Amino acid sequence: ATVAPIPDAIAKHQGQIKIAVIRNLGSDDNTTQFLSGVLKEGKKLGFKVDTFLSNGDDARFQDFVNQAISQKYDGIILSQGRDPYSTELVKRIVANGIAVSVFDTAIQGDIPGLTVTQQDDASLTNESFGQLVKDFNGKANIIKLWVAGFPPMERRQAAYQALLKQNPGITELESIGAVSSDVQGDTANKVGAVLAKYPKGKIDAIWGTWDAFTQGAYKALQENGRTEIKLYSIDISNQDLQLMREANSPWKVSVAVDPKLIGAVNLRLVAKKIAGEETPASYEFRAASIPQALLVSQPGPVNVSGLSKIIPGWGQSDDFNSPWFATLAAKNG
Ligand SMILES: C[Se]C[C@H]1O[C@H](O)[C@H](O)[C@@H]1O
Repeated sequence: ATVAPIPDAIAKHQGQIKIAVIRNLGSDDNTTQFLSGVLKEGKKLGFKVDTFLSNGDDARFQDFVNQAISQKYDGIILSQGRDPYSTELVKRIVANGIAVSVFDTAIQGDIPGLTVTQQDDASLTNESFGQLVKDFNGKANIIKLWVAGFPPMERRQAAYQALLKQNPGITELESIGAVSSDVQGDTANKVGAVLAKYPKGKIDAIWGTWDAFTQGAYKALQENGRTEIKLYSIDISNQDLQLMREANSPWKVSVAVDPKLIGAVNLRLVAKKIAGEETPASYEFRAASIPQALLVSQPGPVNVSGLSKIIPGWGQSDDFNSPWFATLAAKNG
């Protein structure tokens, strides 16, 4: 019936609240969706959101963060910050009075005022790689698509190694993957050469730990006539949904969180911090397992936004949705 008042620290601010988002990747589909979610949520709240991508170059990541600190942004969001530098970088953000939330970032210890956010990487693995195990009855020659050194990657690899220990008839032939400006093409080329080393019958499945990798493997399977190999992925994007619907498509499952929600929630967290509202030390997003047959059953293409119509509760959460967000949205549009 009545309107929740805008918190004073937002109401009294000189000009727009300004947020910097620095993500340690290039323009892959996951990234593209994450940035879209931060931007949309910030726009809802009347915030200026400035976004920066390092292309995976940790030096450029650091320079971007350091410049945002010097510019005195009201808040900062980091994504995919690595060791060794991310902890001291975040400590410097906090020391400068800048509100901060991080996603998939390496943080040692407890930094007061920080929220650290992540997906349930063990569950992403158990559901995706575990489907592979179930489908092959514990016996398969696989390729893994994976890159070292990122927090989600190291947690997925630990969960994966536990499943290999449980199922000794799963043989990892090779692991492939790098971050570059063309992950799809690079992966596709690399998978093409692995396909040449292990002809038809010698590979059963591929586990892709990031859908940028799986997209490239998919292209390689199609172009090389190797669609007898089945694909199991983490992440989702509009492209992946189309690929699961193509003729002869080997893309069996994606286990995923909507990256737009991840972006939005990190914004919500920074908004609460600027407002002076309690926020937790940690927060974990929950994923859904998306089977190919679901998508094949639809009457035409489905985008990620559309998944809510066929996956109850997809991409939605009330977590950190303060009642004054509605007020701000009205005060802006
Ligand atoms: C090279 Se890090 C790529 C991963 O970051 C996020 O956790 C997404 O799930 C994507 O798989």
